[PDB]
This record gives sequence, structure tokens and C-alpha cells, in this order.
Amino acid sequence: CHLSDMLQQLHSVNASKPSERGLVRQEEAEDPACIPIFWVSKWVDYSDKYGLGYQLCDNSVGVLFNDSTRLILYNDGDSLQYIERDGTESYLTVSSHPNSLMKKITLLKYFRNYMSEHLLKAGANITPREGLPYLRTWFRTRSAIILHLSNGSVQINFFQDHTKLILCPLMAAVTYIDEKRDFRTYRLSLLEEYGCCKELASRLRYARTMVDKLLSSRSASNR
Repeated sequence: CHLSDMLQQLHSVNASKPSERGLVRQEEAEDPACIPIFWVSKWVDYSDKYGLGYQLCDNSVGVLFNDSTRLILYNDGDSLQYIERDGTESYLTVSSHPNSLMKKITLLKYFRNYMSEHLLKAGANITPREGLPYLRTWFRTRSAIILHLSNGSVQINFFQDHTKLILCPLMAAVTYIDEKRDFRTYRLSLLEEYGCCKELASRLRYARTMVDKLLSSRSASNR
């Protein structure tokens, strides 16, 4: 995956101590060309029985079931992709799907319907850049929920103040959605040059810890 790439990027930007500069010029690091193609707009933790369902900013939906398999539905409302525990992908459609997936497709439909009429869309005011990933894994801490997409992106939504970070190792950029719901995207390399505010800096440090956790978990699974 690209978690190692993200770790290299985060280690470097944090090592630069971006908030400890004579004159922070964060605005110079912003770049709309780096806006993510995808991010999680909504999610529902129904781990008590089925798993975690979620909606991406393009209105597609998906679910990481308790059995570690995934099912995602494109925003066209018919194209489906089933991903087994080990990552094996199968391309299907709602119109023509194997009966073996009836239950999971039904569960995804319930998640889809719920998220279609309930909850706010994170980054609703932002249009993703044009280029479908699935949720590789997720977990919660006492402070936030961490979501890792198959395209390498890692999203961290903080519970207390509703602030969020969307990190992409391909663009080597970070999107920070603040408490006022302002959505700004920065090149990590430019944050090293121009610095940034203490709020973003602190969250980037937390992000590095979360990425280490994700890497540690993968390492454990690989024995």
C-alpha cells in the first residue's frame, strides 16, 4: 500500500516544526489542484451486527462488513465491486448479481438509503477533483475515527470539535476541515517551507501516530 509513503511525508513535515517559524505563511501552501478525488462524507458504525457503512463525496457508498469483506456501489446506483478479505476483487452489478450476495447487497442498500436522507455531508461545499476505492480498514480512538481507503488516503475525523483531516500520499497533500467547516488543501512540502498554524500542526502530529498504528496493524497481520 502507500502507508509507508504517507509516513515518510508526515515524518518530514512534522520534523520541520511548521508552527515554530518566525512568520507563518500558510496561505502560500494552499493549492486547489491538490483537492482529493475522494473522501468520506458520512459513515455509520453498525458494528454490533453488520459493520461500517459509509458514503464518499461522489455519493457512492460502501461497507466494510464485520467479516472483513467489502462491497461498494458506484454513484450510478448499479455498478458493484465485491472485495474479499484478502483483497480479491469481483466486478458485478445490482441488476445482475449472484444470489450469494443478496444479503450483503441488501445491507448495503439499507446503509445507502439511510445516508441518502440522514446526516451532514462532510465537505459538502467542495467539489472533488476528477480522476473507485474501498475502505481497507478503520478504527476509533477516544478522540477520533480513522478511515483508510484503498487508494492510500487516510481520513481522520475528530469527535470533539468536528475538525477533520484528509491525507493523500499520492498528492502528498493534506486537507484540513476546521471547526467553521472551512475546507483547505495544502501541499505538505509547502507547509515545510511556509509553515502552518498550531491547530493543523498538532493534528498532523496526531496523524503520524495514526499512520504508525495502521502500519503496525498491517505488520502484525503479516506476522
